[PDB]
Amino acid sequence: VSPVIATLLLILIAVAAAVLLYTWVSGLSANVAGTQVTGKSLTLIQATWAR
Amino acid sequence: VSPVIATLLLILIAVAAAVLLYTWVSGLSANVAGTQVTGKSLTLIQATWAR
Repeated sequence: VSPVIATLLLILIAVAAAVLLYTWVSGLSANVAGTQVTGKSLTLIQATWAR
Repeated sequence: VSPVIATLLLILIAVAAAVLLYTWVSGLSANVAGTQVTGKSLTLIQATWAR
């Protein structure tokens, strides 16, 4: 009755690993920060200097 | 359990190559020299000659 018991334990193992892959994949996603785009250059109201 | 292990190694591979594309693209940019525009023609103060 060896084959019958062997097959059962193998089925359970592969199911558990697949579900674990899902959690890891989805957690991996939506895990990217990125950047902001600086606005257009600031208009120059004045440039001057003093002592 | 073949599919489960196969998929994992494939995910990692594609992620690594994408990040490498980014470094190469950004390094490629801002890598253009260009030119200067020579000023307006120089005014002629004098034209002359001697022996």
